[PDB]
Amino acid sequence: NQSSSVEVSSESYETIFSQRIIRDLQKELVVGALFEELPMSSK
Amino acid sequence: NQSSSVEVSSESYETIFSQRIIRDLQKELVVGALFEELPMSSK
Repeated sequence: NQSSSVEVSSESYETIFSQRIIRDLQKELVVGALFEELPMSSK
Repeated sequence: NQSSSVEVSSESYETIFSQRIIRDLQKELVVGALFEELPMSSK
C-alpha cells in the first residue's frame, strides 16, 4: 500500500495469482460427423 | 504409391473391385394400371 509506516517489498506480495483457466464461447461442430462412413482398405 | 523403396505394378493391384451394383431413383408408374381390363376372345 506504500502508505503506512511499514510497507511491503513489491506488488508481487499484494497480488494473488490464480491457477484456473477460462475460455470464451467457441464455434460448434455441425458437419464433421453427420454422414455415414465407408471403411476402406486399399487406395 | 511409388514412395517407398518397393512398389507395385499398377493400380489394379491397389484397388478393390466390388460386385455390388446400385441404381439411382426411378420415375413412378401410375396410369398404366388403374383402368379396368376387358378380356377379348376374337378380333
